[PDB]
This record gives sequence, C-alpha cells and structure tokens, in this order.
Amino acid sequence: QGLPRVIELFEARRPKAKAVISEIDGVVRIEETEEKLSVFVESEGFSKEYKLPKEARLLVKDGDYVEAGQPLTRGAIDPHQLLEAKGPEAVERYLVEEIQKVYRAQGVKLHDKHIEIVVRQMMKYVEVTDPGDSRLLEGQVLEKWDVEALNERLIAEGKTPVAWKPLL
Repeated sequence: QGLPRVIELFEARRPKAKAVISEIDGVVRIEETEEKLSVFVESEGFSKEYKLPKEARLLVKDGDYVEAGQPLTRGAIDPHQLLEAKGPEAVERYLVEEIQKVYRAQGVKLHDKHIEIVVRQMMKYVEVTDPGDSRLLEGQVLEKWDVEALNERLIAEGKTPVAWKPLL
C-alpha cells in the first residue's frame, strides 16, 4: 500500500479493490435495493445502470452532480476507465496527486515536477480510431500524430485527419 501502490500507479495496473467508474454527467440519481443497483442518472437522452458485488458504499444519494469519474464504490479509481470517462487531462492530475499522497504519508517530500514527467511519459501513445495512411488499432505517439494533421493541412490538401484515441 506504500511502494506497491506507487507501482500500481506508475504501472497503470488495475487497482487492487476496484470501485467501478461513472460514465456521463447529470443529476446523481441511484436506486435502492436489489442485487444490481438500478442507478438512473438523467442527462440528455442517456441514463444510468450499474452492476457490482454486494459490499459497496456510495457516499452520494439522489440529487447533486454525478459527473464523470466520481466516487461510486468509493476506493481505488481505475485510471484506465477514468481515461475514457473524463479524458487525458484529468488522469494526469489524478495519478500525480495520489502518488504524491503516498510519499506525503511517510514524511519524505519531493517536488511534483518529477512525478509529472513520468506520468506525462505514460501518456505519450495513442491508439488509432480512424485510418488515413496507417492502420487502425495501432499504438502510436501523440506528437507523431501532430505532424499528421499539421502537415496534411497547412502544407497539403489531404483533408483526412486520422482520429486518435487517448491511451494510458
């Protein structure tokens, strides 16, 4: 839970005790009983519905803001699911924070910059979602996709921007 937790953070491994993940936003609205919690948020055209084992705490009744990647089963948040839940920007702010929390706990204190470099390095590759020159589902660096759009647009007429997907 000290060094190992740090590892789970840097290795982006599936958290020890997972705590599910919220998808979309709207008014927090969740059901009550039944083995499968019949959650029902709202928003535009969507809704909610989840499923997990028995032992679970929520911390949030019906009414307020649910958002994406909020406290659900309250515990260790999956950074992977959170990537598709809240985006690239959020994860970088999450990981650094909890990693730093671990080190804070045992008194030894280092600057956030250092951790921020490693976590930025964990966020360099992005998986293709729309092929134009290369194949889809291909693991590729974000900055290598910079020159794609940039050059094909400002220099070329090739209006086929390859859509990439954030990959943690």
